[PDB]
Amino acid sequence: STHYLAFPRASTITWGDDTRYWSWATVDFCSYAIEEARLLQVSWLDCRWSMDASDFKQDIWYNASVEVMLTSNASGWNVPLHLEIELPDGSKQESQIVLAGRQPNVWFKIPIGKFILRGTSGTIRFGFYNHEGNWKRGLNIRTLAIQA
Amino acid sequence: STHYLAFPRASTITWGDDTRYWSWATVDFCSYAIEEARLLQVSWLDCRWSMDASDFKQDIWYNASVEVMLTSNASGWNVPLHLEIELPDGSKQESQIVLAGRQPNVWFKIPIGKFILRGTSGTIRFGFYNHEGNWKRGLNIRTLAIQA
Ligand SMILES: [Pt+2]
Ligand SMILES: [Pt+2]
Repeated sequence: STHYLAFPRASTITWGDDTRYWSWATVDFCSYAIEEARLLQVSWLDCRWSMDASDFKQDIWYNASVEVMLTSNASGWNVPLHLEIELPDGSKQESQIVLAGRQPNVWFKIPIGKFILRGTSGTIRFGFYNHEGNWKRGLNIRTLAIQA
Repeated sequence: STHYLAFPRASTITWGDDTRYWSWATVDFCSYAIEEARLLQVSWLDCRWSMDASDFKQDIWYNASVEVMLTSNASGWNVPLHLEIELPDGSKQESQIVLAGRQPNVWFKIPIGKFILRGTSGTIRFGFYNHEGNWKRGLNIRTLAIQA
């Protein structure tokens, strides 16, 4: 079961307001108007949603997922995409995925890890990033999904 | 633009775990598995989502909306449905709507008010309720939508 969807406008995306690096396109999602974040090109890819432990139930396993598409111009996905959940104590769930082997122009969902809240509140960060000196191009971001 | 969708499983719904008063049905929403909350009957209708000011951007006008359906067995909607946003300082946005005049078996969206965050964090409550000694029956709840 899906408890929340968070759209990229709610994310902190480095360069997201820079038109030479990122685009925004309005589109319909099951009657709701959302904006997809479309990466043209960056060296510094960093996309981080912020929600609060208090937004969730305690002692329940949550999984997080981000739905993306590679464009026809997709490139530089040979480097590891770092996946992260940061809990309010600073502890993290850390992962890695290589996108170079994926087919373009189809939505797929990347899992970014599982968490549980024991002992209640504080920021919880949901992100992916790659900071290497190579160009990442042509990733479109639909939504963060949080399940339990 | 829609920043978040919150599904009723994330809400605090009085009697929601009581099978004599409420039902849960799994259904598809633009590829995501959600559970609709279906009210059979209560006298005490109370449905309240909790998110944190920190989940939003400051100095930006947000509107909140809840998508519902009246069933074929819909009843007791002649009383005012109280709509509420409670900010972290305790201040509220308060509204009222009468559902008795609405057609059943079609999704519609109820606006529950607008807010802006000036001076940052704390619980923000999104709810509707009616506590009168009358039976409310046959309301299905899809999702809270938060826009800016
Ligand atoms: Pt992200
Ligand atoms: Pt509600």
